[PDB]
Amino acid sequence: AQDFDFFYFVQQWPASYCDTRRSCCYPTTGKPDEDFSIHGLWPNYENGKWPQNCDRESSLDESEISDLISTMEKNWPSLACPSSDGVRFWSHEWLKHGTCSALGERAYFQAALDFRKKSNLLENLKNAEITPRNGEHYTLESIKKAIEEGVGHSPYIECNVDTQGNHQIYQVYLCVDKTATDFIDCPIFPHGRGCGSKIEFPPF
Ligand SMILES: O=c1ccn([C@@H]2O[C@H](CO)[C@@H](O)[C@H]2OP(=O)(O)O)c(=O)[nH]1
Repeated sequence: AQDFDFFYFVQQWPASYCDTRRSCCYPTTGKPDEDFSIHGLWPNYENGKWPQNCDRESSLDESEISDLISTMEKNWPSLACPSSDGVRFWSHEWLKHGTCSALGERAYFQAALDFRKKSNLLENLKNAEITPRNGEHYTLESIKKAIEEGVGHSPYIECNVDTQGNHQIYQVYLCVDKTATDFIDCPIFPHGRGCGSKIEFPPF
C-alpha cells in the first residue's frame, strides 16, 4: 500500500440519475429503493489528487462477498445501461478505488455498506422535514445542516439538472478516515458549483 490521506464516501440519489437527459436502466433486480445508494468509497489525497488502479492484477472475486451481493444489489446498484446485476460496477470501483484503500476486498465493501447505514441520509433529512417531492422546494442550507446534525460532519452536495431544468441533489460526499474507522471532517471538498440556494429532492 502507498497510503493516502482520507476517503471520500460518495452516495447518490437514484432518482436524480434517472430523471435527466441521459439513459438510466434499472438493475436486474428491478427498480431500486427510494433511498440513497452507494456510488463508491474513494481513497484520496489532501492535495486534491488521488491514487487509482493500484493493483491492475487484482480482479473482483465475488465469492468473497457472496453473502453481501443481495444487499449490494439494493444499496449499491448500477443505474447504467443496459440493465445489469451491478457486478461490473462493483468490479470497476474495486479495481479503481478498492485496490488503493489498503482494505481487503470484503472489508472494502462492508465498510461502504456500514457507512451508508451510519450516515442514514434519508432519515436524517426526514427528521428535518425534508422529503422527496418535485420542484426546487428545499434550501441547500437546510439539507446540508440536516445531514450535518445526523452525521456530526458537514457533507458536500453535488447537484445536476433534470429534464425540466430543475437543479436537484445528485450526490452527497462525506469523508472517512484512512483506517475506515469513522467519519471525519473533510480536509478538502470537490470544486463543483451546480447547487443553487434552492434545489429539488425528486421522488421515485
Ligand atoms: O475525487 C475524485 C473525483 C472523481 N472521481 C471519479 O470521476 C467522476 C467525476 O464525475 C466520478 O463519477 C468518479 O468516478 P469513478 O471513480 O467512480 O469510477 C474519482 O475517482 N475521485
